[PDB]
Amino acid sequence: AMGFLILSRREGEGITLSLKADYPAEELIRQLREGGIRILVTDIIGNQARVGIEAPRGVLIVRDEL
Amino acid sequence: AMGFLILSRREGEGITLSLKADYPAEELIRQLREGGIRILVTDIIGNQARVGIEAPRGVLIVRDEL
Repeated sequence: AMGFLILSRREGEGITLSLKADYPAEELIRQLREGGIRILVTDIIGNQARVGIEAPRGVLIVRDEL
Repeated sequence: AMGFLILSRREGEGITLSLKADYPAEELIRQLREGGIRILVTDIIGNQARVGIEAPRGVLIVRDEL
């Protein structure tokens, strides 16, 4: 969609996607209907996988470490 | 959340997440607020990364090949 993030992940490491409290309801739905959420494996380097996530601004992307 | 899928992905290979037409609006929002979407790198084997996706039933998970 709009926002962009690439992060390295190893085995057992993960990401959680959620909705922002501040944005309204119906507009996130429509975004997610128009622009989907795109997940991409860009490179694999050794024990590290680099994962791209492209999602609308209303979506919060959070590494599981937190 | 509820649904579960693990798929192998190599460099440049990706996945698109969207909302199902058939499910209503407000209940998917709440799911995505209660159960988020969980993305996990389970194993890295060579040129292949295995990616787990855990999401509510209202979310459609689609390999980019299609």
